[PDB]
Amino acid sequence: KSFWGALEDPARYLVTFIAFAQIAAMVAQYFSPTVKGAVILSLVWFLYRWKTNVITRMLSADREKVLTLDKVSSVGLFAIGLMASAEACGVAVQSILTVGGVGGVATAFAARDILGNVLSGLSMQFSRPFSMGDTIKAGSVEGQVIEMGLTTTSLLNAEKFPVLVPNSLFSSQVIVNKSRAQWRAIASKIPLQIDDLDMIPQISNEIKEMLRSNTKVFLGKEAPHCYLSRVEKSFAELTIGCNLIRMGKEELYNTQQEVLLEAVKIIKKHGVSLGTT
Amino acid sequence: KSFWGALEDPARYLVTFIAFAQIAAMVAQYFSPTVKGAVILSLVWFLYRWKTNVITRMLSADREKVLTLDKVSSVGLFAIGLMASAEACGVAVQSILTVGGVGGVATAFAARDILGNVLSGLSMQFSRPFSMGDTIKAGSVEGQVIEMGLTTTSLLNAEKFPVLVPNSLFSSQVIVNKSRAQWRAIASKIPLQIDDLDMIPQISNEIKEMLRSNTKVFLGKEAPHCYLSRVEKSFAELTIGCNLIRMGKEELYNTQQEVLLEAVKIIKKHGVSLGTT
Amino acid sequence: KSFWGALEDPARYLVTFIAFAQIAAMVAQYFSPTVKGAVILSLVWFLYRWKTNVITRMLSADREKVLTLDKVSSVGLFAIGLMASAEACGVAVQSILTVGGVGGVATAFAARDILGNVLSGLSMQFSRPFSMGDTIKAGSVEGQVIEMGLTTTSLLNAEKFPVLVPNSLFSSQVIVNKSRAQWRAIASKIPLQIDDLDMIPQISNEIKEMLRSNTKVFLGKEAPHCYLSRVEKSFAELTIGCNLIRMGKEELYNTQQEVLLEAVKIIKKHGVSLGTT
Amino acid sequence: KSFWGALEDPARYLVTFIAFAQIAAMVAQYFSPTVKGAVILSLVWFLYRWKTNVITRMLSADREKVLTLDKVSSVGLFAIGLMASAEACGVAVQSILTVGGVGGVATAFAARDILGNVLSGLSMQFSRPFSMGDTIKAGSVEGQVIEMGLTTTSLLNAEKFPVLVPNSLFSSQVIVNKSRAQWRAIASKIPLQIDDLDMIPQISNEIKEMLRSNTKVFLGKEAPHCYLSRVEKSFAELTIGCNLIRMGKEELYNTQQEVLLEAVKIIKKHGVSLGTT
Amino acid sequence: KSFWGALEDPARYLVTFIAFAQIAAMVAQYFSPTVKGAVILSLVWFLYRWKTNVITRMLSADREKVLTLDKVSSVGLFAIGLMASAEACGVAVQSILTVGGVGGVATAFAARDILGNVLSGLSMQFSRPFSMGDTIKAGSVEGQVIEMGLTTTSLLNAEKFPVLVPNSLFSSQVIVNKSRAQWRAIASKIPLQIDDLDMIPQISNEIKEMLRSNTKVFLGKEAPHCYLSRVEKSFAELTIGCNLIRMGKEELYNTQQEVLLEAVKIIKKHGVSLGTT
Amino acid sequence: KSFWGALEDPARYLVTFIAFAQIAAMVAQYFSPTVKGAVILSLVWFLYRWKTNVITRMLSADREKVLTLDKVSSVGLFAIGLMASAEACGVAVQSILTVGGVGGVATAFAARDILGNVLSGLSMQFSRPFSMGDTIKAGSVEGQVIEMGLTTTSLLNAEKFPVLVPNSLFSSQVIVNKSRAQWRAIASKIPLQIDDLDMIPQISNEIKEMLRSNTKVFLGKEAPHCYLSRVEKSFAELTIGCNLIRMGKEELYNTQQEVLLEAVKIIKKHGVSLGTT
Amino acid sequence: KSFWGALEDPARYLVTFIAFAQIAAMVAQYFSPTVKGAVILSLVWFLYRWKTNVITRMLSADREKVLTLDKVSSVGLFAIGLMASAEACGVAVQSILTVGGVGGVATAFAARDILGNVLSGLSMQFSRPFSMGDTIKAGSVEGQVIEMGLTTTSLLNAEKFPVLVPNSLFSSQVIVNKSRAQWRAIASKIPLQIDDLDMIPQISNEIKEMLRSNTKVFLGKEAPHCYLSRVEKSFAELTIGCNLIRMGKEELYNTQQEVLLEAVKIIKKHGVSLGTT
Repeated sequence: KSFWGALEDPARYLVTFIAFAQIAAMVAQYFSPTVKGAVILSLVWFLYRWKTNVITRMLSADREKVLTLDKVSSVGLFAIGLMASAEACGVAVQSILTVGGVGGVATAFAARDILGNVLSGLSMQFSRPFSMGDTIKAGSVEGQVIEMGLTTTSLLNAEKFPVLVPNSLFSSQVIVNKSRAQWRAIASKIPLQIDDLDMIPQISNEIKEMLRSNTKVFLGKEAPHCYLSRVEKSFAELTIGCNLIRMGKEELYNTQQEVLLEAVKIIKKHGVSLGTT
Repeated sequence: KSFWGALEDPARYLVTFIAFAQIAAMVAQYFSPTVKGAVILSLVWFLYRWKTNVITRMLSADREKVLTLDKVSSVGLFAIGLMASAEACGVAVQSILTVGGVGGVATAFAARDILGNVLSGLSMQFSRPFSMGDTIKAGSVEGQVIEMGLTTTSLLNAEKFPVLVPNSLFSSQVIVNKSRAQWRAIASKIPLQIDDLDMIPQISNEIKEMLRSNTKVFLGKEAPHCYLSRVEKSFAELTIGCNLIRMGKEELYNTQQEVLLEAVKIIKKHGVSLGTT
Repeated sequence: KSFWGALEDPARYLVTFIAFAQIAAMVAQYFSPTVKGAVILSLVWFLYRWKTNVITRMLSADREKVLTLDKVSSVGLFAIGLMASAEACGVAVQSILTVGGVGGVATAFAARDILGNVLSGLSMQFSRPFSMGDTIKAGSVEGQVIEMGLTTTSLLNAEKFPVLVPNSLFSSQVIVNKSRAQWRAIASKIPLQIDDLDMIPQISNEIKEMLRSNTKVFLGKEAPHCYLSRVEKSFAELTIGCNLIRMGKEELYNTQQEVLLEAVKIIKKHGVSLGTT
Repeated sequence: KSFWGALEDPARYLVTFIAFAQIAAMVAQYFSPTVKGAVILSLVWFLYRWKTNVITRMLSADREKVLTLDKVSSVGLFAIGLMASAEACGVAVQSILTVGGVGGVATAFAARDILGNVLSGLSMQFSRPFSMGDTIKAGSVEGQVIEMGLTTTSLLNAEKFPVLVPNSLFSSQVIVNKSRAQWRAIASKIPLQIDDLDMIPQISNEIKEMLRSNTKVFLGKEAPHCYLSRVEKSFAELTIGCNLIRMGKEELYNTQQEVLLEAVKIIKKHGVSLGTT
Repeated sequence: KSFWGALEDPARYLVTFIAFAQIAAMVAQYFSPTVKGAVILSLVWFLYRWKTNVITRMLSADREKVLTLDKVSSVGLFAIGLMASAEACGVAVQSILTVGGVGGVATAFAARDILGNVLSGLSMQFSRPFSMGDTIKAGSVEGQVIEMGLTTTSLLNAEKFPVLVPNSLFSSQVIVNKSRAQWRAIASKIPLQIDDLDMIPQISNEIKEMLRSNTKVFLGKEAPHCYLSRVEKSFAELTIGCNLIRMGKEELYNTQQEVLLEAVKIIKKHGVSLGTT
Repeated sequence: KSFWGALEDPARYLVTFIAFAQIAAMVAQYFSPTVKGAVILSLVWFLYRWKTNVITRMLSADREKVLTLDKVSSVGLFAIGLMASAEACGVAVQSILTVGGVGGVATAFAARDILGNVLSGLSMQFSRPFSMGDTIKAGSVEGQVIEMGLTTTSLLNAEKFPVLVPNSLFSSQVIVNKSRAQWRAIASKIPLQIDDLDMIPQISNEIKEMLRSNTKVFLGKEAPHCYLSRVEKSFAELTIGCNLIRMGKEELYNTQQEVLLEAVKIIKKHGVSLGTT
Repeated sequence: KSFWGALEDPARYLVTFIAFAQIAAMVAQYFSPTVKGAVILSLVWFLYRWKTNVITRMLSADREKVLTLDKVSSVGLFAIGLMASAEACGVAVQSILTVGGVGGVATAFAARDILGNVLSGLSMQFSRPFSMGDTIKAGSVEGQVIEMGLTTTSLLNAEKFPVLVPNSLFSSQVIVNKSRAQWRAIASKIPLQIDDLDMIPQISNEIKEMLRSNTKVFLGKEAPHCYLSRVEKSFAELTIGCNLIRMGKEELYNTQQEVLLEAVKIIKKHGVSLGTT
């Protein structure tokens, strides 16, 4: 019915058997082998009793999970009981133990991925690299964290599909956390159709002035830049960039578009025109 | 005929032999080695009897499977019986045990893929990452789940061919579940042949208005966007995008086409024309 | 001459020697070491006798195979006999056993590919992923199965060359079975030179009607689609697709060509013309 | 309450039990097995007492970390206590020890990444390859170091997102330290539309003169170069380059732009014009 | 001088020593350790004698090979003799045996490639995937087999250079045998500049007729095909293909050229012209 | 204070204890276990004393290094002392030894990279593949050697940044030494716009003459070449090349430019003009 | 001074000590442990004496090599002596032996690359795949062999730089030997601007005639070919090829150029002109 009976029955059988053997030998002397064999077999029987009670208790309340647990536990208990009984009796100890050891190492390397996922889930439970809702990028996958488990994490990627990442990928690869950034950084390239480069400095400086006179820029770390990155026949390329304050994602788009339009306005104000890549 | 006879014949032979040896020694004292050897050899004979009964019982009802099982089980039983008998007799114990151990580890690493498939099938039976009929994408393969087994999963890919994925690929790679998405997300890029960028804001805003005034859009998480992503000589690129409600797959196509046509209509309404990439 | 003589010569020599030793000790007491040494050496001699009889029997009927088997078996038997004799005598047991164990693990990892091929051949004999004549695609190779063995499969690829695939590639990679598909799926893209997109809906719908009014289409799972996938200056791209009934391979080509010609006919009927990618 | 009580309670119980057993045997002689069993069980109980005191002491002041530590430590202590008690009693020693050993090697290979990160963090604590604030580039990631830990380093990449690099990547890959450079090096390519190559030497020399007559160049290691790297119909390519003094990052951009404009000025002074790649 | 002397010198020394020790102990009793030590040391001396005789016999007839064999065999014999003598004497048995075991496993993993080549050479000696003269393609290499060895195969590649392929590449990769094909297969693509697609069927059918009315085609497996694979503005692409009888390599070229010219003739007969990709 | 006291305190305690036990047993006989336990515990205490003296001596003169060494050494000493004391007492020997062994192999595989770097640093100390100042190229990195250590080498790459290469990369990859070359080799390709190829020989020969009549060419190994590598409509490509004497890096550039200009001069002298790729 | 003294000092000390102990026990009986300890410690001292003599002898004649050898040998000897002395005394045998074994396997896997290089150098000393001066191509590297060692080979690549290839790359990869070819093979492609393909056969045949009437062609294996590989609007591509006799490298260039010019001459003789790819 419970653990109490599942113990009491084998315990009373074992005490009965050892008390029988004691007065079977007192009034040919292999008390130790038989007593150890009885202890091993009774303990195996008690473990079987407890296992059946528990997964019968679990099915008296997620059901094929209970059947899989029952089958796997019966396999494991049969293996352990066979090894321990062959060692208690003394018949073919090293042979059966070697078989069991090579089976154990087969199973232990075959299960390196499940164990990796579990151990990496725990390691992530210690050094939290992200939290629920953060937009992360792990190797090839990227999206919003929607579930954190012990063997897998669940993301929502750019097409808004739920992705399932095994937790052993967060220990061997770098993790980008797009939700903990305190300032953003934009950079673009504008092509110019220009032959009189004598006004590439002026334009450049003016643009930088515009980027410092713009709200939503961050002048704390790096200054806005706009330099000539390559030249060619009636062609030039300006590389613009700046840092922006911590903003949303529609405001980032609006600021990018606004900076680009103001830059092209400054460029066309000096009589220059855009080039063709 | 059954397990009962397959046991009683060796059990009665063993009891006969040990009862013979007892009164062969009472009225030179190696009772333990001979008795352990008899137990080992009788147990091997009983296992052979039971194996033959079972795969003769299985062939008295998927036939080359039974022959393969018979051959593999005979190989394994010969190995185990040789090891155990050499250990019971005492002749070249460690030599034969070392040979058997290196053979076991050869077989145990050679079989890492079959064991990986089985263990990953069980792990998937616990944490179900998909179900029958779901459209998944696992690494390089993608399609509709049509069969779930213990060592392989079966998909139907985009050309409508049945693919057979070993289950050890669902533990080391990310799984995208296209059938559990609750809203979709579309994004496109429109090129414009424009020289007066002074109307890129207006157009943009108008398009966004259109995407919010459209049924089948999802305004719960992110707002529709339409920003200028790159500019060039008489050329510009608008990046449009939005989220859509949970819809089928022909309605997704229809909505994409409709959004694209309405956007081009708004663009041409402002006197702008499409560009050429 | 046979197994009978190959056994009764060493068996009679061993019985003679142990009967000699018994009355050599009865009328200095190392009966056990000498008897175990005699058993080991006689058993090694009997195994040599049986091996020579068998591969002499095999060469009295595929000949360099027999010579290779003879050489490999003599190597293995020399190794096993040396280990067992050094353990029976008692001279340098652990040294020679360690040498033999490191040689065994060298050979057991050096042979991981042959063992992988054999074990994967058996695993495929259980869960048959294809049969003789099927057109499969395994990773980088594809063709018609023309032979199925235990360590290799033989295909006929697209250039009609016989390919030899090691069977350990069918356990770590996905297998596409092009011969078990129950319906096909075609998809194409048509470019249009169009400036009045006001007739992209009509055309689209008409094409879909054509794909549903065509025999050899499969309306069981997905509906035919034809949507606008990208637009550009006097340019548009229609993505067409449908499912087809289970057909041959020349009928699939004919149906593709027919669908393409009918689609272009519908397109040109509305005054539109094809574009240039 | 503390370690003192957590020790004295089991120590006094053990001393009581061994003093009982001594006069239980003096006035059947298995003093050693029972005494060793009592020592093992008392030590396991004391370790449990100390563990509960410590992680109860830690929760009487970063809380789910304490719960995870408690669970992991209870798992480990149960494993160790089971092994040691089965070895003290003598029941199924080698079986349980083999099970525990294969479980230990499973866990020890499953945890190769966490251990790699920790050991590489220590190795980096010895041979410091960078410090806080340095701009490093490790394999595929690059940015400013913002945090240095034992199992992970934190960077700020080019988009100004915090990246989390596992410390086992700094032992197998090269690390570029962009903050310890003492002089910079610029190099560019200018295309020329030229048919009279008889003035490619002159131009070249003049440009080099310009690069040596420029402040912010470093003439300590290598001389400025400007050579003809490829020629073609009315086309040529000059490869320019030099070293610059240790400067900031906006001054590097300004110097690049200035050198490029001066070079194009020299080129156009000789009647040559820029070409088109 | 020979094996006879190399044995009867150590054998007579050993018999002399054991006969001395027997009457040294009969008229302090460590007969077994000294006798086993004498047997081990005499056997090591005999092995040294035999090794020197053999590689002196081999150098009395490919010479640096003999010197390398001598050095390697002396290294191995020193290792084995040191282990066995330390185990016979009894001084630091487990220490020296552990050193020797870790050295053996170092050497056994360092030599995984040589052993792989040898074992794969034997496996290829059983399942012959090609023979001398066959044109094979193994992974990245392709050419005519000009030599087959035990650790390497020799090919002649397309530039007519001798390539040396390690035999462990024929067990992990697929092998294409270009010399066992029984029929060939050609396929080509012809671009057409056509606006009236109303004659794409006719042309197609005619071409197929031409491919069936041609000798050197194989109508046993698949029928000749010619279908429209893609269309575009005044552009179309016909995909032609067929099987050819088993022919040489200059006849294959001639047949390809002939089929291509006849197809273009049929195409231009219908007033169509070739297009431009 | 020193090693002398750190030894003579535990040595005198141990001698006192064994002299006590001797006359505690002479006037119940477990002299060996208690004496071995005392030796082990005294030796552990002495090692602790010596460790504390040394890293207190090192901190009485590169400080966090000393703290890390102290912590790591205390961890290691606790592990070793626990193992040795549990083995001396006799309580749970095999259990604790198995735990320690699996921990040791965990740490020994987790530290394969640090050990690889150290062993490869030593191997490089024997077979010196470069020296300080040499310009090397190792796999993906290239630059001037600026520091050679035991676990890492330091380079200065093309952008003049200090790179830190782990020394385990110089044992698995090829190393190019750009500072030990004794002659250089240049090769270029010139396109020609030519329709009368009847003067491609002449030009070619003339160019070769020019390359042999030029100082700074090396006529010791290979002769200068200039051949026609591909032809096309009014287009041809000449592939030129030669060896140059051992020269600097600005002279190599000057020689390349000079050879290119002289070749184009010879080409235009024959009425040919350059083509357009 | 030499090996003689380095042996006769420890040998005389050991004989003195055992002769002392014998009459210390004759007129408490632990002769075996003390004698084995004395033998082990004397042997360790003798090995230290011999090591110091040898590397003092080597430094009395490539010097930092001797210091590295001295340090490494002292480390190894300390390890071996500690293990053997702890095993002779009997204090913490299995603990120290386990520590030493895990250290040995750490070092034995950390040194897999050095051992691979050495073993592959020996394997190459047996099956010589090239000799000094041969032009080989191993994987990604190619050049002339300029030095052959035991752990590395030295090449001279195409830029005439000395490359250093680890010898473990010649066992896992294919080796192309450009210096053992007996005939060469050239192949080229000529584009034609042709609309009347009725003269593609004639031209083709004529070209082949030219390739058979040319000296320096090899008509032993394959016949010269020239076939039409692809056609297009006013465009065709002829694929030419042949085998050439064993020639140098400037004669190969001359023959290529000559064949190309003669082919273009034949092509233009038939009124055809070259096309434009």
